[PDB]
Amino acid sequence: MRSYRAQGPLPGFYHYYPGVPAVVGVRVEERVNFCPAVWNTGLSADPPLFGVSISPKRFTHGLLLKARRFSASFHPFGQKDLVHWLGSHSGREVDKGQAPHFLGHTGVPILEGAYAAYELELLEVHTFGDHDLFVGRVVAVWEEEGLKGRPKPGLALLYYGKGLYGRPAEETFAP
Amino acid sequence: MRSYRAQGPLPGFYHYYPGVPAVVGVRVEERVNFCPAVWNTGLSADPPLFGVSISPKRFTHGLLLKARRFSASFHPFGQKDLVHWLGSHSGREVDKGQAPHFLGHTGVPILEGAYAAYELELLEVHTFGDHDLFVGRVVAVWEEEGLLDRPKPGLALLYYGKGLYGRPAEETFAP
Ligand SMILES: Cc1cc2nc3c(=O)[nH]c(=O)nc-3n(C[C@H](O)[C@H](O)[C@H](O)COP(=O)(O)O)c2cc1C
Ligand SMILES: Cc1cc2nc3c(=O)[nH]c(=O)nc-3n(C[C@H](O)[C@H](O)[C@H](O)COP(=O)(O)O)c2cc1C
Ligand SMILES: O=Cc1ccc(O)cc1
Ligand SMILES: O=Cc1ccc(O)cc1
Repeated sequence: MRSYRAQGPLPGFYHYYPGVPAVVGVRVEERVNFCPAVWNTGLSADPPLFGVSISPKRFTHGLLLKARRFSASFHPFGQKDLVHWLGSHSGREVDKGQAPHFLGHTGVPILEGAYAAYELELLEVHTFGDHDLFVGRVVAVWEEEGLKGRPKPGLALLYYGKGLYGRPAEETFAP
Repeated sequence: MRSYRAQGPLPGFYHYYPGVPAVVGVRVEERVNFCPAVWNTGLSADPPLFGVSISPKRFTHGLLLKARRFSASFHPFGQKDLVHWLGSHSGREVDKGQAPHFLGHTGVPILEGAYAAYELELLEVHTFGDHDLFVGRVVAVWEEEGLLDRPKPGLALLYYGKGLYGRPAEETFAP
């Protein structure tokens, strides 16, 4: 097995991909923005907490800090092009609010088409190097019925990094 | 789309699955332990930071706090049974150190068969509800050149939650 010591940022930091990119929707007054975050993870079951790692360079970062509420939405492979688009333009230059969406119970914007989504209340923000982790408490749940709560076979959009997307294979295995 | 408000822990917390389970390797003196963690994510590129979220209930948790160093290793679909096994028994009841493995540059144990692994130095630990986030700085990188392009198409092990695994589909897309 090849190895090297770290001397700075890695030539590629993709060894732990693919991952589901969570689409993070945030609204400040009338302005709605979305951006994908593949750096995301469950953080607690009881109580239910979920985190997104967001660069202070994103227009979304400042919006999270103002609103202190957001959505995290999980989309099917069929929306790879829209997801990539949201991840390739900034709300500083284009109105991503025109992407079809709806407002949740807490007034957070949820991108239409997802198989599931959380409404979150921001609890803490932690700086770790060049991104801040936004830790949200799940206060509502959206679920597209028909897709134990686990998303259906081959449905989930996967991101591999550097503009490359996939989906899970249809076959599953339960040891 | 169905929705409900959260009233406690969710009926299932799998909406954001599947993900890659990181195998978390830890060594304290002579004792070596391994624990899968599907709550994992990148947290910074420069410097390179990687996080794993670990219940205080895992044997591994105490070992991390003593060692303050650890491996995170990423395994091909072929090692699904062994990954699951490491995830369904405790170092309190079996010597998981008998799993074939090697010691890296910093002394952390790395589970053999990985297509990639990181040696990490523990930087910070944060409590979020019922798990602690271990934030490590990547100080060395292992790569199985033959198994990577990232894992090569369909290689990656995916966990969907509650004993159900998969792998990515071979076909990818880059718009
Ligand atoms: C699939 C995908 C995953 C992404 N994940 C993240 C992430 O976890 N963190 C982040 O800061 N940016 C991430 N990005 C970059 C943002 O999505 C991108 O910079 C976006 O255009 C920012 O929009 P904004 O400036 O309107 O907030 C990702 C992009 C893509 C395509
Ligand atoms: C696929 C998979 C992913 C897992 N992810 C996590 C995780 O992110 N956090 C956690 O605390 N436990 C997780 N677990 C549970 C531990 O892997 C499991 O409790 C293991 O028995 C702990 O071993 P230990 O007591 O020796 O540390 C996971 C288990 C499996 C099978
Ligand atoms: O996976 C892609 C990615 C892009 C920007 C980030 O800030 C983090 C991850
Ligand atoms: O997805 C499985 C899982 C198990 C235990 C955890 O603590 C977190 C996730």
